[PDB]
Amino acid sequence: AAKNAFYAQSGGVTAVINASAAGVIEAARKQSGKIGRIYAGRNGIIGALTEDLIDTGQESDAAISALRYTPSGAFGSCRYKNRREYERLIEVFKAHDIGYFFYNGGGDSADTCLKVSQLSGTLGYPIQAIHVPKTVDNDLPITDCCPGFGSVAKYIAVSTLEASFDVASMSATSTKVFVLEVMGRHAGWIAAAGGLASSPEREIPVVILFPEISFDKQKFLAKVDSCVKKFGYCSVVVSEGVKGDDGKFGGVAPVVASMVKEGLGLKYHWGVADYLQRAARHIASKTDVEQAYAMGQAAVEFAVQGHNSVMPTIERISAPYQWKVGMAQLSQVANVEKMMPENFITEDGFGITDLCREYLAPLIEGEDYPPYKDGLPDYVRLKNVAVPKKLSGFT
Amino acid sequence: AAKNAFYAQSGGVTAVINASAAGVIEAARKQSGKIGRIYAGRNGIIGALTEDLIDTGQESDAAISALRYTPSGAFGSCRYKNRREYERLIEVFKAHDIGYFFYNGGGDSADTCLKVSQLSGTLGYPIQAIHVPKTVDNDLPITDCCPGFGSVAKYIAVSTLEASFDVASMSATSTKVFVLEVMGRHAGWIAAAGGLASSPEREIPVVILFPEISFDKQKFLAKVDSCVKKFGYCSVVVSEGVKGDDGKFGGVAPVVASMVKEGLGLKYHWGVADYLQRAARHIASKTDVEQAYAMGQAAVEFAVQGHNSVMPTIERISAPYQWKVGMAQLSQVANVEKMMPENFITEDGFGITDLCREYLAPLIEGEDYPPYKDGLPDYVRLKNVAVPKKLSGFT
Ligand SMILES: [Br-]
Repeated sequence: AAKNAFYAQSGGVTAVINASAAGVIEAARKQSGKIGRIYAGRNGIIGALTEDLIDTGQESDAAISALRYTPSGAFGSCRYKNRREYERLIEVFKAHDIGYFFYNGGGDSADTCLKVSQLSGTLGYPIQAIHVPKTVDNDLPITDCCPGFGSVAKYIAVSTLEASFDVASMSATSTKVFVLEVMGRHAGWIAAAGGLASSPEREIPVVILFPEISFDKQKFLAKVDSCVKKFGYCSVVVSEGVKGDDGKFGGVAPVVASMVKEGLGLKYHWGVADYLQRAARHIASKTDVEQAYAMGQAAVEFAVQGHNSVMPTIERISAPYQWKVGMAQLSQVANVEKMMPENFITEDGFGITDLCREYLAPLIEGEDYPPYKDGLPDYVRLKNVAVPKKLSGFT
Repeated sequence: AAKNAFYAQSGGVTAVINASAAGVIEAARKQSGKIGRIYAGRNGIIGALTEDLIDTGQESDAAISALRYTPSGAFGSCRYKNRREYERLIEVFKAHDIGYFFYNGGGDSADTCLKVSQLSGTLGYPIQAIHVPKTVDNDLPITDCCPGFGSVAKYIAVSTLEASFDVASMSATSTKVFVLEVMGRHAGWIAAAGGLASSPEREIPVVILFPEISFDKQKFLAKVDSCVKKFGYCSVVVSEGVKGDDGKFGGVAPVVASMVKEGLGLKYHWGVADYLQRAARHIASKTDVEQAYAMGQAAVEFAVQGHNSVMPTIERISAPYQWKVGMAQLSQVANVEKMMPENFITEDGFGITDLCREYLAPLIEGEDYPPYKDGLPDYVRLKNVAVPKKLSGFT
């Protein structure tokens, strides 16, 4: 048998990870003959371990399609990254005749698929494990970009643009500096998106604090001051993972704001987007949405073609911007991240270069708005009907 | 001939105040014979004092029309509240034959507008003063609602909803509480918007901390705990003006978050919208945008009708929802705040009642998206041609 499929989400969720789920599920449903029942892990991989499976077959076609415009993880997710655990996974998949494992997550998920695939054969129950890319941090290697990043980038760009229009109108006699804290503990891709608020036809002062750059309060204040002098105001985009001469600097926005007041005496305003930036399906990138769905669909097609231990990718064929689906071996993804290029950050280290803009800009192109009802996005909530347990409990 | 008009934006800006500006300008242009030239003060009333006027007559029709989908104050705003200042305004208005004064702002602006009349009348200078309503706080009396609020409410409801979908999917083994800090120092209308994220078809735990309700940590933690037990997670919307016993409570989000980890040991996440909530034209309320424009158009119609010391209002005539333009006396608006009614808040003081929902829901109805270019809203920046000075300086 081994014709059933298992899909699970891992790590932090995004605004379009459900689009990837729809790609996987709709592609799998069109199969049948190859793929039997489609199960999902409640709350992720942990659902697999505790045998809390969801029968996605009980969701209507309309409900699955609605996943394409619904934020976060419709089946739940977790940050659970063990011989006993791996063996338990195989036992559960075996009990439910699962021969396919579609794991939708970041870098760590890639390694899991690799281990699941290799241990399954060793235990006499081979499973095709396919990694479906996801990460708002945009740190996966090989692929041109990661599903979820384009939408966060669009949100950050739009938000930075709007906050800049606001502070600008008030800068004459009131607030002159706005500080926005964004995600990106180690990578600066998110922060970089803030630079998109500025254009050649409409230049806007956007001082970016990247995690990759060592924070220099002196250079920073100097930059802000020069901006306030030239434009009358200044917007600051700061990553949560910025570190100074030491390490780390609880918000990072309140702290940066105080430095500006303390060293320049300028009135300020600050905000922390936190979860809003990664769940902003109301202003998602159409390009990102299409790519997220594509990756899910391709995972299934690759599995049916007989591939194993691979990850579909986004290949930038041309810059108009054109992309196609590619395929990477997980041995090339396991570990090794996509660090932000040094030539993507300006000489002063507070902005993005034209090279960076050329890369980022196409990723936020287009708007894909969810339908509305009574003033709000009509987001879907799946029935997520539980699957009867077959094994004894797991701790 | 005292036929020119003066328009100025005052106080904190909103996402649709430019919609009101457009209503005034396009309405004023169809006049002529009654109104000569339409000048705007650069940076509000300050512009009138330093004789830094803008001739909107030199703005293209396309740009004025674009104001309808552009956030913040396109002419710049300010927070400016002796006989010398009045004598200066009169000199400036006289020098430019200004007989109409349109002041677009909130409660404080209403008072300024009142003083520009009651005093200019006894001073013998024919000038009609008309207040154009604006305030994201929704605290102006008489009018059913204020231009700017509907859009902030839509933004808060959408954000709370998206943040709730996010926390819910991670709640199993991770973050269980999300705290969002919103605006509103004395009125809880903003915070109330958070309650629209939930409904009968899809109940969502949203504990709202209003400025009108005295904070009781014990009652709060109890409410949260009960939510986490029933749903598995909880969302908290807290106004920046919430006060406990000694009135108070680096912002309120981190503070409230701490109380949850302390008294309940629940993993949390928090954000602070700040400017984002009042410049979010990318997700403004269509109803709000139409009312904002209607108020600007009505102000001009009133001026041409010979009215003085008045403010156009929105009158709810039915609920489906139907409204019309009304006329209120500034003397009844000046220094009066429309706080949240006691019956709009639930018994435990942590939610909104059905009466509140009946009032709020219609205000966030409809989506009015601005046009986009290169992934971002194509917001307009007016040319704002200066008017050559005719008088001596003023400090
Ligand atoms: Br009158």
